[PDB]
Amino acid sequence: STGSATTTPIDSLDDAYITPVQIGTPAQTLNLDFDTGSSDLWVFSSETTASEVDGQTIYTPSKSTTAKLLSGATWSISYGDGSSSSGDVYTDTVSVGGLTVTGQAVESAKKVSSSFTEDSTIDGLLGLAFSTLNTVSPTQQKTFFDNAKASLDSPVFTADLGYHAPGTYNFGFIDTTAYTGSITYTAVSTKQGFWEWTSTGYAVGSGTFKSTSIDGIADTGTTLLYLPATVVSAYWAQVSGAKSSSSVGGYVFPCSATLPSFTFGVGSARIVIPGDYIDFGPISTGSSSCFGGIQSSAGIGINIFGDVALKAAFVVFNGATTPTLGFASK
Repeated sequence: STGSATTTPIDSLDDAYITPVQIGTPAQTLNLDFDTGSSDLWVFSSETTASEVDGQTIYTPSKSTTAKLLSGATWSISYGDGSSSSGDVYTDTVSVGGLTVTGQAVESAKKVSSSFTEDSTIDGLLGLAFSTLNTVSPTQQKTFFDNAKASLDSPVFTADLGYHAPGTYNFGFIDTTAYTGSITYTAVSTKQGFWEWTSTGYAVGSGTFKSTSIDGIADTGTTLLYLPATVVSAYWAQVSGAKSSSSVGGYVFPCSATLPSFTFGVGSARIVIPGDYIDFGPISTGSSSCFGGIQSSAGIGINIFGDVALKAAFVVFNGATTPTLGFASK
């Protein structure tokens, strides 16, 4: 089997991407944030505290003939940005782009934090990191990808995120028309439960490439690119007027600037992030100070190749017995 679904930016800044997912029988379609940095599939639901729902589409398990309460199971998750959610668990049929998993754990939110409530476009998350990070207790549950694996033609999924445009998540096959040149594969450590890999270095604009190992994670659920302070300083030093602002919470730059590109290494290959991808617009409505798309990972404790980086590439998440990551230009 295979699946193919279009993923769409939630806003004009590509702050996140939503992908339609069918849950239950008859289908209830919710728009989920596919997140390679976590491992819970959770949804706004008929059980979610009413004051915490603001425009989202909810899953109602009582209207699904295939829903079953997973008795005694609860879940609770906290993300790197300080957001959180928790609830109980059903199993139900879940389909993504034509690919169906029966008996998928669907984590029903009883509580969500304010940032989820305030985002009317995101009806939940579909985690695609390794199942060892799944938060269901007392019986840990598998991700959609882990459950689908045995049925998939090939044990892979691919992320092809658009810049200010729709893109695609594919399951079970590699679309050879979706990228240019070759795919370069690189080793993954699953020790922390992430798609963790090591970049071979970076360049700023037309500058010389610096060979240096940068460990980090491929995370579709993180908007920006978070890298060591040395790297980030080297980047923003090339933008007149750029500075790190503690009041704003990162690097800002004059909205009048044209940003340089940023290149990252994948083995001997190179992925170029165009300057425009790094512009996240005014810090507040009407401001001439713009928020940078490359930020320091200092104090996060991990480097994160988020959407800013991933959208510049066609990315293969290879879930074979020894997992790997592939990157191609496109």
